Amino acid sequence: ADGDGEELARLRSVFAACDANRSGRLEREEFRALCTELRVRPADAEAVFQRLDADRDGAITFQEFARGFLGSL
Amino acid sequence: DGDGEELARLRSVFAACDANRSGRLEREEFRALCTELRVRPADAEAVFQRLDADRDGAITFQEFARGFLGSL
Ligand SMILES: [Ca+2]
Ligand SMILES: [Ca+2]
Ligand SMILES: [Ca+2]
Ligand SMILES: [Ca+2]
Repeated sequence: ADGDGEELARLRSVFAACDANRSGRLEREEFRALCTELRVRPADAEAVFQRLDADRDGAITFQEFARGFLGSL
Repeated sequence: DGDGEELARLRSVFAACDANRSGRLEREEFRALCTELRVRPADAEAVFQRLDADRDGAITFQEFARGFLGSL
């Protein structure tokens, strides 16, 4: 219980820190921009983004982000 | 403040990824987070190798943020 609770808190913390524009989603441009700051190349950034953006609308919701963890409960 | 706020963001991302509170992103905990996010293991390992510049199996904050820190 507490372990899963902590992991959800952890995922939200990562998501929120990534979400520089405070939209509640990870838009493509801000995701790319962070990857670039971390020196990850655009093809890798896009590979990871296209994967997370399940519905291909150009922004990763927290549902999409934590799909794997939430589906595992 | 713009830069200071970016540093805080990078520090927050890093802290959240360091689940075992080692001060570093060990390959194991890094990969496990990527597995959790449903990221393909080859994409995960590529991003880990990119960050782990000295190739010791753990990402320091100096390594993680070297692009930001060195552009200051
Ligand atoms: Ca956003
Ligand atoms: Ca989406
Ligand atoms: Ca660690
Ligand atoms: Ca290292």
